[PDB]
Amino acid sequence: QYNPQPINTSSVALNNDLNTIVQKFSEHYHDAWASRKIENSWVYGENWSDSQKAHPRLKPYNMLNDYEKERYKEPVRESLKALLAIGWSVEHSPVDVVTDSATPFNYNPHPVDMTNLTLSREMQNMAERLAENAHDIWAKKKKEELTVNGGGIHPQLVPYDLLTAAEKAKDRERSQEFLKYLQYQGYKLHRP
Ligand SMILES: [Cl-]
Ligand SMILES: [Cl-]
Repeated sequence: QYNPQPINTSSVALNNDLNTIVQKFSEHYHDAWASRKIENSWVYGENWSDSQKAHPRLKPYNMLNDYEKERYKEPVRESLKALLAIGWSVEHSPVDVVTDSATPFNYNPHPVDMTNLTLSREMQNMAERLAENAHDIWAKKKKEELTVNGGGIHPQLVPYDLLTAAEKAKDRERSQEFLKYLQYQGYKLHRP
């Protein structure tokens, strides 16, 4: 069938340096996410609405609650722990009016643009492994949720390789951008 089994991260604990890079990427990625949502005509609203394209997380990072910040930090932290777990080493060595009208918070996100940075084929492969792991983490949690509530189904409870590209996009994009951001910030990833 499908038995999601995330990477075993036993013993792996992030030190202050790697917690800091998780924090800095999370803030960067929030601004990249907000920039994309605003480009796609989303606006801030107190309650999330898919139909009305209103999103409560469309605020400056420092106005987010801890739940909101963890939407970024949790999967990023887990992807970094998974990389370490499988033996990789991590060496730290004008304002447009319609853009501004998307929120009442004078928020014009301008994250660093890493579209001109490239990833080796090896790092592209690693981003796919980390995205698959994010999917397995989600799937294991979802199966637990369904089972304790007496059963049920979910259309994305299939192996990562059976998801469509569109289904894979959120996790793939996060890991690709994280690996670019590590590169940008002067980290070197070394294979086992
Ligand atoms: Cl430390
Ligand atoms: Cl923070």
